[PDB]
Amino acid sequence: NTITINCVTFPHPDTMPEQQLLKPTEWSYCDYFWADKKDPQGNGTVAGFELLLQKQLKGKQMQKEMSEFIRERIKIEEEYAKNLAKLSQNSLAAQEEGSLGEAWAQVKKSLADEAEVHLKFSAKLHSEVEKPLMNFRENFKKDMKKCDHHIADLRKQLASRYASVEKARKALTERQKDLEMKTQQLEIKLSNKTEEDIKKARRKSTQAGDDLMRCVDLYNQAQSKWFEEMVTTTLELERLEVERVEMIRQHLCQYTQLRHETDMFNQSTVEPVDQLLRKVDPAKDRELWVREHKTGNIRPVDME
Amino acid sequence: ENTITINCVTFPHPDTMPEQQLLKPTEWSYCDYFWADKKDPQGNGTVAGFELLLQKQLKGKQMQKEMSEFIRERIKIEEEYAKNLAKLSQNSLAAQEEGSLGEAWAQVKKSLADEAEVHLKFSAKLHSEVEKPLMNFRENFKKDMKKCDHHIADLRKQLASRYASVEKARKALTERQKDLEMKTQQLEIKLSNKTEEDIKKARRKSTQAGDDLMRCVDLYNQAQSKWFEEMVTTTLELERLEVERVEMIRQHLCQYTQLRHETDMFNQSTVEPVDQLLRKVDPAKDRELWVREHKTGNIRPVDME
Repeated sequence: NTITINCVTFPHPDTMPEQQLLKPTEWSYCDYFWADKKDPQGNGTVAGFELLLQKQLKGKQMQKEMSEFIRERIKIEEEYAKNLAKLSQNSLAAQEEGSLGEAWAQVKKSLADEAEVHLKFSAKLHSEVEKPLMNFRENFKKDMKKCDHHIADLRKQLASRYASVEKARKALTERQKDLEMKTQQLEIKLSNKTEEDIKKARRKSTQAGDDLMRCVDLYNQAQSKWFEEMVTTTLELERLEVERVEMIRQHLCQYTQLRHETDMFNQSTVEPVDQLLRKVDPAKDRELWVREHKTGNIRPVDME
Repeated sequence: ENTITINCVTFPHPDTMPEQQLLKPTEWSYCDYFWADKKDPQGNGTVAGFELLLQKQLKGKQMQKEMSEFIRERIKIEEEYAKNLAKLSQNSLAAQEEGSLGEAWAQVKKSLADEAEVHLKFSAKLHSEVEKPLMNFRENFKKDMKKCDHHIADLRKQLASRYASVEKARKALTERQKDLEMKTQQLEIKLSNKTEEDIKKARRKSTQAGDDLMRCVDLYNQAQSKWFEEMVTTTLELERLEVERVEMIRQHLCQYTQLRHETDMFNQSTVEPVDQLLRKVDPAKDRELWVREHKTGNIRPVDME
């Protein structure tokens, strides 16, 4: 008829009529985690809900690790900027003069500019990617545990109710036996003091049957409460996982855009050097130099 | 005395000053402004203008060397950057993220390696097209100038020698003149028979000394003219060399600029695949992938009995 596994009742075996999915054909949490998972390695049994929770937790661990990756990237960029900046301060070939000297100086200064660009890049990574990836929903900690214990407690109630039901089944079958006995005693010899006990047996028996019906009802109520809770919570988990994926995609797109625009900014720093390289004139340089270093403008002549 | 001699080279006195026009009277050329020696701003020492030109050449070579080394530093930096980027690209952080999100993440990591390739290639091209050409330009120039130095220097030595002779000759002249001018006095006070022949000897040797002077002056002027023409051609050569130096340096710095540009373009192009996969991320499909593998069963509970 039906079957009970871990205090929960399912159809049996069956090739039964029914059953349409709750959300076709999304692979929803609310449709595929009713049975409990028996680990095949022999470490106990857990509700499917536990699988959902572990999946969520793992998701958060993942976004943490991503954040860490970005932190490492930031560190690399800072070292790069550091080196570029120090090299920009280098005094190599500083005594080169003229428009050539100007262009060279501008090359070094351009190095400084690149360094600043990459530093700001790393800062933007920090504010707009690393911290958001990390600091996303810090408060899942005991909250999700709370949810867990909630569902678990509902399962507790279910188990209790099942126990009560089984007890009722015992009492019922027992009383039935007692009545079917005492009616045989009425078949052998009433009497009249024996008879009202035969009536009382019927009383207590039917009473026990009503007790059974009651216990079964309360069981079904417990399972239905557990059911509705299961549904709402699992859908909540589905939504949360989806939006996790969404925010991560968003911030990775952020990373890509920052990379792109940072490389544009970086490329734009050699243009000043280019402007000066075009203005380089060997003749003008030479004349400037001769103007500052001449020994005199008189030519030799013959003696006497 | 209408000329003046400083450091064995003869210039007008000035006067006042004559005039004389420049060889290249619109340019501030090497051939017009480095005949005189530069006076030490303190002592009684001088150095030739030509030496100033030579020193300028040497400085030029030193400077292209230093630029080359600067580029070496840049190469080292880029290489360290590339190394770090490569190692981080190999990191296994969040490797257990699965589905299209996991794949997009994987490409995020790989793009770092791609950047590494770009920057490494950048540094390599810096080495090939910028550093080495700067360093290896005119390798024997150090000695090519040294030889050049000796050339002009040797001429100047000769000039000095000639000048010395001239001065020596003047000594001999002034002496002989006096020797004559003072033997006529001996005849003026106590004339005798040997003194006349001593005046004859004196006059002879005197005119001879004068002829020696004239000759020495001629050879001096000859030496100075040789020094002059050679000086001119050589200074024009150094002018040309400095020009071609500046031009090659400009060329290779432009090369540097080009490498910068294309390196930043290549670098920018590495996030495009990441973008492409990032657009393909689907939460629903991901979920389907996971649930298909982790479902416990799709049968719902029912009522007892």
